[PDB]
Amino acid sequence: EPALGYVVKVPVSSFENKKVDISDIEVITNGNLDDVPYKANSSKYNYPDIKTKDSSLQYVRSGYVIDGEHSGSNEKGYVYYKGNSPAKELPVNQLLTYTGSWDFTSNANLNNEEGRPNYLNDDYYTKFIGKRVGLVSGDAKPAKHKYTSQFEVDFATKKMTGKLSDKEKTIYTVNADIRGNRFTGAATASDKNKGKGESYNFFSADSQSLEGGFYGPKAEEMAGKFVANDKSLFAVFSAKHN
Repeated sequence: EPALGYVVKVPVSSFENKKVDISDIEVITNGNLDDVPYKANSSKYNYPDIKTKDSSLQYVRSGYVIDGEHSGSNEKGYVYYKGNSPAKELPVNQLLTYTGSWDFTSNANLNNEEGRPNYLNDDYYTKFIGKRVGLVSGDAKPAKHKYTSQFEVDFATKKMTGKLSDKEKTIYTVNADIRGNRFTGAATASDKNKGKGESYNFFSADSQSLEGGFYGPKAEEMAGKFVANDKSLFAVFSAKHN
């Protein structure tokens, strides 16, 4: 089918259901990169936070549509990617490095026992982090968190490796098998320890559902997503060579 992209709603928890996992990954129909998914819902938000559009990309977009000032049981927002012009030619002789970003939303786990932090002024804009609603890459303060993605694509072997990092720290390593202009593969959490409180680690679960495509006539760009095996995270990404 080649979906133009995907998007998920950020999980919202409650006393009745303290744990709410990732679910219902909607497929996007609409390739217009100036169109953000669920833009209409964001009118009501206290602080409409829609990840800004990177001027250097021409065929793909990944980001988030969220309330930057959420509270209580409000809807929080959505995470998505899209792309168009699935690649028809793929560079042959060359080994290409794609560089870009990634974004995510965690699951919601209101359970005090899980150990997620309520209050980290330096780190996030939101309180009760990942508890009342999933944590979104958008809630992080730029001074302490920057989510950058870098992939190595060898079209000869049809292999992809790469890293999803947070500033200087590696968070996931990725491996994919290229198959035409799509790809599939796995993301491996670099830190498997879940920890607690300030050091709590939202990124501890592997994923066998890494899946993306190449975009632009000559695969000048790439974008995809993946879902934690335990349904505790949903990540998207986008990049461009060289």
